[PDB]
Amino acid sequence: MVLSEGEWQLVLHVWAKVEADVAGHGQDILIRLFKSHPETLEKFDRFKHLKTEAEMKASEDLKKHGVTVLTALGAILKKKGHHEAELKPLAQSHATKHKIPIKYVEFISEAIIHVLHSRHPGNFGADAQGAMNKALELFRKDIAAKYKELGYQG
Ligand code: HEM
Repeated sequence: MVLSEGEWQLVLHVWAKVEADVAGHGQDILIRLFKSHPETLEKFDRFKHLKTEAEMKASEDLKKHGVTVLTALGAILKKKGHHEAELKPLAQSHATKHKIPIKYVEFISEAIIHVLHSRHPGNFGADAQGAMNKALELFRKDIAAKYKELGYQG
């Protein structure tokens, strides 16, 4: 797939607002994932033990991991589709070391969309949401293709 420049501008305009508070957004997204799809917490040996939303909110390690996730994602989005080099080591660790199925990448995509809609309603109307969904679909398709090349396709 290919996004148009106008689609990329919608994506990078709301992302610019996200970057005003990377740690806050990172925490909101991971907590939303774990609340909506509890099975995903089981892939994180580091976080597995946390029982409640309050415990998640108070975890400094979970907040640090949120910053890592969004910084990596932001670097990929800023490439506007030219992300083959950035994607390779991410696909390799998530297929081979962490063993993350593509369905769970769909689940975090949903979580990102929910948080942006909640925090940025004026910059995340229907057309901006459609553009962000397309950007995340492009990411998912490319990571799936790399999974298959690597021997997982899970
Ligand atoms: C937007 C999609 C994602 C991005 C950008 C992302 C990015 C990252 C990065 C940069 C790391 C650290 C370096 C590495 O190990 O590759 C990491 C670690 C990890 N990711 Fe992801 N990730 C994504 C989705 C997921 C999903 C959906 C899951 C599981 C449901 C997941 C599970 C893990 C685990 C288990 C680790 C290791 C955590 C630890 O340090 O104990 N990732 N991820």
